[PDB]
Amino acid sequence: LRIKEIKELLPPVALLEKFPATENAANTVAHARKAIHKILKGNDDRLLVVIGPCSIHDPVAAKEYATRLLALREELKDELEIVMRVYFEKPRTTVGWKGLINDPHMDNSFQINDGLRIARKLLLDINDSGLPAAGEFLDMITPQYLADLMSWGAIGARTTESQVHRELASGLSCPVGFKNGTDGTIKVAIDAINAAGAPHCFLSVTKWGHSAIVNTSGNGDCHIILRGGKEPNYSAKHVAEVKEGLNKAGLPAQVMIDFSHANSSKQFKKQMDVCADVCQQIAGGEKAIIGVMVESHLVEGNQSLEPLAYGKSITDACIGWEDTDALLRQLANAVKARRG
Amino acid sequence: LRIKEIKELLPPVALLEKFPATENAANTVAHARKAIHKILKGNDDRLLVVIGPCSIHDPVAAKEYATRLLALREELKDELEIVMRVYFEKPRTTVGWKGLINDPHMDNSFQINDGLRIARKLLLDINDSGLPAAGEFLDMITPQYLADLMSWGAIGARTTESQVHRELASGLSCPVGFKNGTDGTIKVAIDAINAAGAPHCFLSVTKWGHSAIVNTSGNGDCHIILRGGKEPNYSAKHVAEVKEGLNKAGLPAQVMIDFSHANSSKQFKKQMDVCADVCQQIAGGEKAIIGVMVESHLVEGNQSLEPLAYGKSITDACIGWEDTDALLRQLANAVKARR
Amino acid sequence: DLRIKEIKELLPPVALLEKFPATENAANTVAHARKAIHKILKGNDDRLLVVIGPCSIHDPVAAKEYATRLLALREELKDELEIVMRVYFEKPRTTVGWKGLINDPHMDNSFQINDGLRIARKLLLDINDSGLPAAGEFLDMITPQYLADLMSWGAIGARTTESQVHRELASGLSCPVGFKNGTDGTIKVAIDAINAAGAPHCFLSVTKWGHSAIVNTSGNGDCHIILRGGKEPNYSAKHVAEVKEGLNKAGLPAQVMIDFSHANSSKQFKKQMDVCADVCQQIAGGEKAIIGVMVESHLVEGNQSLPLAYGKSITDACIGWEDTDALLRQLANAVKARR
Amino acid sequence: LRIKEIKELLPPVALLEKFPATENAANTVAHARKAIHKILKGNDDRLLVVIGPCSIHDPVAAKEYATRLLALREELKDELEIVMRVYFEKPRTTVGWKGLINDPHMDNSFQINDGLRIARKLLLDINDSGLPAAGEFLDMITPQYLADLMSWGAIGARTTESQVHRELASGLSCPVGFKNGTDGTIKVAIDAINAAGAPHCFLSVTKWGHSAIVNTSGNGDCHIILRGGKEPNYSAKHVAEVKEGLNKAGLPAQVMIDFSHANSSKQFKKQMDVCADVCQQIAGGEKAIIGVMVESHLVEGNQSLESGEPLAYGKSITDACIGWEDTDALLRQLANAVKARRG
Ligand SMILES: [Mn+2]
Ligand SMILES: [Mn+2]
Ligand SMILES: [Mn+2]
Ligand SMILES: [Mn+2]
Repeated sequence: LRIKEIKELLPPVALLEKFPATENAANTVAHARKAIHKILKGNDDRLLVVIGPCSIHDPVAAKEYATRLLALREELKDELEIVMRVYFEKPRTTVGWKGLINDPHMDNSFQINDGLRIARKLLLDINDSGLPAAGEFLDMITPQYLADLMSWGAIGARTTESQVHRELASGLSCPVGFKNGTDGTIKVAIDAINAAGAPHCFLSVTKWGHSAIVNTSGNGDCHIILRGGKEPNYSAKHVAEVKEGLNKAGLPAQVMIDFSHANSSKQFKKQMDVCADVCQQIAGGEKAIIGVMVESHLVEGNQSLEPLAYGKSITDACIGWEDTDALLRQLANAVKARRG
Repeated sequence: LRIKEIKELLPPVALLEKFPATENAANTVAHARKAIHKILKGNDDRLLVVIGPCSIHDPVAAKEYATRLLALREELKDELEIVMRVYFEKPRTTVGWKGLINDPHMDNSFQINDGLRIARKLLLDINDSGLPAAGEFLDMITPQYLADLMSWGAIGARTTESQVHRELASGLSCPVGFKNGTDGTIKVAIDAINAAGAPHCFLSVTKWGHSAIVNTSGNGDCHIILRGGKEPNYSAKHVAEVKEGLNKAGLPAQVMIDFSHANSSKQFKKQMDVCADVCQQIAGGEKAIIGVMVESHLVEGNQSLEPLAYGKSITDACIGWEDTDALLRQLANAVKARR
Repeated sequence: DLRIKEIKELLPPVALLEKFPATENAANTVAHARKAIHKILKGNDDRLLVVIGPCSIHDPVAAKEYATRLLALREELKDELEIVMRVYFEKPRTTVGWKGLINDPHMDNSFQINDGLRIARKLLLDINDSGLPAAGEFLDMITPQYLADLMSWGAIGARTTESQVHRELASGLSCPVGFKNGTDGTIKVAIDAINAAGAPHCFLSVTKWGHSAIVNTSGNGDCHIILRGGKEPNYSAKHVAEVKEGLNKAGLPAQVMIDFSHANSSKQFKKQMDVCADVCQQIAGGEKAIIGVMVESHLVEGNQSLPLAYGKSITDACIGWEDTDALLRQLANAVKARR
Repeated sequence: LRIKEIKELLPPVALLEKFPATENAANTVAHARKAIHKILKGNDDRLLVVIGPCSIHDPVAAKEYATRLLALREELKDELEIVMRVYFEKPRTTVGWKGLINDPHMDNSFQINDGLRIARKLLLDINDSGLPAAGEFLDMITPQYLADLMSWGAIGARTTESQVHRELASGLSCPVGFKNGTDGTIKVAIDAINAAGAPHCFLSVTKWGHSAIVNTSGNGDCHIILRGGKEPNYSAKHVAEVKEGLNKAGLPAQVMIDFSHANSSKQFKKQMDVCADVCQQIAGGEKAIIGVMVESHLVEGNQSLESGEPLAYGKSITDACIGWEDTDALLRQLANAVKARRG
């Protein structure tokens, strides 16, 4: 057999019981999800900004980052709907650290039970403070432990074509963004949007930790995320091609632009160059750009695991706080312009 | 909330107790795995052939096929290691019938518990008769119900890059084939193979239907499956590149070619052409092609979902049985030649 | 977990119900018998319920024969007797010792409980499928889910009649239940139990899926006392009179079942024939209160402490098959006379 | 089926995760269990005293009671090992309220999940303050939710002869007292102690709320509790018969004497008469009485839920209890008797 060991996993209700959502958290989640729906509908011209660390690996710095982001979110709330990237799971090209839930101690001890406790506790505190959270829904089982605290979800580029993740999205209570494929393929995401908007029936694990059959109603709050492929795809030239591609599919012509990953050619400072370009489209009148995604942290760049520096990514390189404050105002100014 | 209803699901242990493995089936799966391994390790010059319906949606028409294919398996056994495509789950481009397990009655009634019973019984019978089975591992929970009766599995083109599927593969007891991406990307498959060969720790459901933390050891019996992209990729040209690309990744230069889907340009008919070419390469001495995959049925073509025509696919179009017998012999001959 | 040495996996009830589902006949056997016993307890049938068989099942082979022999008599004496076979898989001990077939089927302290459950339900399904109803002591709180659907009548042991956990269980069983008087001979505990089991209860229990849950029961109106003796026998007309007045005072139907064995036969199997004579006279005399009896019989007579003599009890001593034939006929005549 | 409905039950881990033992709560339990073991082994001459309400029906009054009891626990600790009765499960003669866990709101809404949360939170608070807790282990599934916070347990008179309860005790991490039968029968408790001291294999539910097969090691920290029968059984005469009976069965010759229930002829103030008699036995040299049990509350007597009459605060809704004043005097008498025995 190829399975070496099987260990006990706390059931979702154990985490929900230990860390129940507070009234403030519940409100943060509810208002944030509606606000995003309004933007996706068209009843709102604000820009959805999902911004924060490539991955969370330290609750202390994540808490400090949340406090600074919250101030900006309130200050720029008339132009931006700021949601913090609180990613607990990371998809790897081959092998590597999978995130805080899978291995919180970052030493391959895989204390998943500690991971879930730490993750939910952090998620709860950020929402309770009034700051909404976004995360990638990669794993099929972890959602029951955290979904109630998520205001927006992302389906990775390596799983957007996966029926299992399209199924998951069809039952999620929050808006969902589907990234285009690693090679830059737009089709997989347009297809994913159609599929996740349709009712689904499949096997899942309940809040009680038991497998069951579930039926979903389909998720209408789904959109594409442009994150580049072999070449970047954030340009007006690409945004045009994608708007037409969505209409031809009978979907609203809307996109979220991730300034990182393939769009910045994996060099963190370039996210500022993508920002400038996108802000020109927005300020120019482009009303299809519904939101943006940015990899930001307290300190710029990154560091490897293979004692840590405070507030610096251990996964993808991020822009630092100074660039973050500036990028956010750039986006807000572009929004005030596109308005007129 | 976007969750309509939640219903009871029989735990794996319930399907295993009601439909246990017969001594035959148990040996039919074990021998086949050892054989497939033996081939991947280069201690066998035979060719793995994964052939059968795109999808199983009729145990009757399915049993007749298993019946006919089993003969050819014994007949062409010195050249070919024939394994039937017993696919219970299907990934759709957008939406559609997901397979026997998800909606066996094909009426969107989704009687999955009957689906699992029906599926494991059929799989058990085919295995009992001596014919190995293959399928695509799509779902993360269904594996516990059927895995003990699978001799080879495949990760779909749309899920080869998916970390949850590479995790699943690292813990499966049978050889696994990873299809190249829909656009034809080879790297996703090469990366999947390296990932699947390493140990993993993740969440999964046990035989008791309970989520748990699992540690796998990694699966070395993995390989790529060329299934085409924007353009077909079965020619000696693509094989040569993919052979070079594997070495770069420090992996054995071996491949499986699927004659259908993108390689046949979605024309079951064209599988015979692809067959010729592959036979030419094998006949020429190409020792890299360690296996092939063909989508066939009793009656060629395909139909869509009202009563249905018999033995005709309800998903991807397949070649009929006549072509199958000939195709299987074309391949067996090439093997003898290559030898 | 200081005093917990080990924890092992247990098959959920659905696993046993899936492997061994109840045949159409088995279900009919159970439904009719329960209905019949209900009719007798409601005083709308002058027949006598007769729970007879071994002290404990320890060999499916002998038990299947015993069952075949009894079925002949059940069909024969069917107009005066409602014969139900004692198929006891759990035995409560005074201190320690063998707890029965489910707990340790291999009778070698290997506690292969999962096997015990397979054997027990299979044997119980067989007996029922043939048309012979079954009776057993419900001792464990978790085993009922695996066998209850095949039980027509159940007993609560003298050592657990006063226990609230057993009274709750009884309140939700789908079959009639008999409560034995205390081991010291105390009647009140059984009277209190009938009243307790007749009311609705809410308590924790394990579902068919093997998960704990909150359960609400409706209450069981089909409960009655079983006179099994104490410091001395309590089967005489004098005791019967006293128990009937006791039941009336407690607002319960004045009826009883008399166990010819255990404390009433002073632990001497042969003495069961004497109790039979007495009870027969009572029934012949017009005693409508004696609604049933319980007898410990087997293929052969006696007891043997754990080769094993085939068809011989390994727990309490029983009367042989001949005395059994004589006993069942003696009872049927008495019933004929009463009527 | 006579099964009206089935509802979801939080698994033990959910309660354990929501209400984990604090360092002080875990220390209270480990120290109490060790202290009781020492008394049972005859390595300590103090008297174990399990005292408190017949049943817990109100967390507020339970905590006010625990504060007063803790003060005495600390003051008389040289003579007494005081443990509070925190009983969440009640076995009824026929039907009735089964305790806080089964029906916390005492109105037949049976909110068991809430009951479990309320019970464990109250137990954690009492243990964290340094006061150990005792309870009756009646139900087969509730133990997993609360056992880690129990320092001593009882098997009641109606279940001492039950195999499923003897099996449970054989696997419990705390010392366990077995009450004699309701009719006065001593043998069932002697057999129970012997049965519980042996390893067993049976079916139970895990902390994950799943049924499983379990193997226990046997529990050697078990003893008898004399609680009366048709006649009280606390007198020297009975204590001698029982010590001789345990000896004959090869068990330590020792007993806990419950001053209540049938030993007080169900007259709550008679517990004071039992106390006086037991104190004279202890002060006169009796060493085999290793513990006593007392039904005590803030206010004396009892009240009924079936009278519609509003509930008085700190007054039992099941068996009648002595009030606080008598409790303080009784505890001091016992400590004084122990001091006298030590001489
Ligand atoms: Mn990243
Ligand atoms: Mn296909
Ligand atoms: Mn017996
Ligand atoms: Mn009491």
